[PDB]
Amino acid sequence: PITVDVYLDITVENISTLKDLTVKFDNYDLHYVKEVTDNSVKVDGIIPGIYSVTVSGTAIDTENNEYYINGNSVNAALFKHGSALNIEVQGLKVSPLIFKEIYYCGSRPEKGGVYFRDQFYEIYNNSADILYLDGIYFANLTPGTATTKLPIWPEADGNNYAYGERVWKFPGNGTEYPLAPGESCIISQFAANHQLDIYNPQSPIDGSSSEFEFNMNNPNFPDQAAYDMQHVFYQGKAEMGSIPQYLTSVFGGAYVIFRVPEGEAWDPVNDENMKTTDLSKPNSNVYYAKIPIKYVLDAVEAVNNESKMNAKRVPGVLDAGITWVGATYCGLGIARKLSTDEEGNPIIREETGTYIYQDTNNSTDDFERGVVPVMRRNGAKMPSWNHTL
Repeated sequence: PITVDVYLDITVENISTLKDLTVKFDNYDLHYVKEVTDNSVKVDGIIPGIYSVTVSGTAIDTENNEYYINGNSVNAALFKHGSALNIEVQGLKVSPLIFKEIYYCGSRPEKGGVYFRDQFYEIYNNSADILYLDGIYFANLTPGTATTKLPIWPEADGNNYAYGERVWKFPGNGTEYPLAPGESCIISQFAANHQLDIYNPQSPIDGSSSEFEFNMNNPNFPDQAAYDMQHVFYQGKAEMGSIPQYLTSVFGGAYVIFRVPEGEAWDPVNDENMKTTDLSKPNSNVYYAKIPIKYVLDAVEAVNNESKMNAKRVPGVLDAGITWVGATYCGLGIARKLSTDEEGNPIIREETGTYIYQDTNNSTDDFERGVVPVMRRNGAKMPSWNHTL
C-alpha cells in the first residue's frame, strides 16, 4: 500500500476548468480511478506494481474553448512512496454543437420529374455534457444561391454579422429538448417517408423518424409526426408568408445555428437595427436578419461546385471555405469528418464511448463531399423525447 504523486503536463493553454477529468490505474487485477481538478494529484492506497496509467477528461480555456484532453504512461514502475509520475496530456479543440450531416440537392424519381423535399440537417452533441436545444436558432443566409454579385450592407454593421434570409428556432421552455453527448437532432424540410411511391422511391432516406421538421402547412405535403420548428423571420416579418416549403438552394445553401445569450435581446422583426435591405438594390423591400457572428455555434458554406470560392456569404471567421456535391438532384450530400489521430484512427470520448467530429471552421476540409445521405451515421443516438418513442 503506497501513495503516488501524479503531475499532468497539460498542453492546452490558459485552462479555466478541468471537467470530468480522471486518472485511471489499470492492471492484469488492480483497477483504480481518481478524480482530478488540478495539474497535480496525490493518489493514496495504491498497492505497488507496474500499472498502465491513463488520463481523460475535458479542459475549458479562458475564451470558453472546449478541449478533449488525453494522456497515458504505459507500464510505469510504481513501488516507492511517494513515487512521482509525469503524464503528458494533449488536447483536442472540440466544437460543442455542430452540423454532422446535410442533404440539400434533391433527388430524381425514376417515374420522372425532380424531388426537392428530402432535404435534412443533422445536428450532433459533440461536447462533454448534455446541451439543451430549446430556443436555439437555425438560419440560411443570403444570397440564397451562391453568387459573385456582392450585396452592400450598412457601414455601421462593420463585420459583426451574417445576413439571414429565413430564421427558425427550436420550441421549448429551456429544459424540454436536451441532447446528450453522442445524440443527434435531425431537422427535415418534410419529415416523411420519401421512399413511398407517392414521393420518390429513389430518395436516399426515410425522413419520418426526424426529431424536428420545418412545417409550413403545405396542403399536399402536410404536417408530420415530427415536431415543428418555430418560424422567426422572413422578409422583415414574423409570419411564414406565401412560400409553401422551406426549400434551401439545391445548389448549396449557407447554414447557421446560433444561440442568443440569456439576458441579451435579439429581435430581427421589431428591432430595425437587427434588419436590413441589400443597399446595392436601392429599390429593394427584401429585409434580412442581422445575425451576430459572436452568437454562431456552427456555420456551413455549401456552393454549386469547386468554382464558387469567390461567391461566399458565410463570414470567413465562421467558415473560411466552401463544400459542394457538384450537381443538383443527384441524391448526394455532405458529411462531417471524424476527428482522427496521426495513424488515422477516430479519437473516442472514453467518458461516453462516442465519436468526436472534426471542425476547423473550413467546410472544404471538414466535410466529405458527394456521400450517399445517411441518417444517424456512425451510430449517432436518437434522443429519448423523439416522437416515435
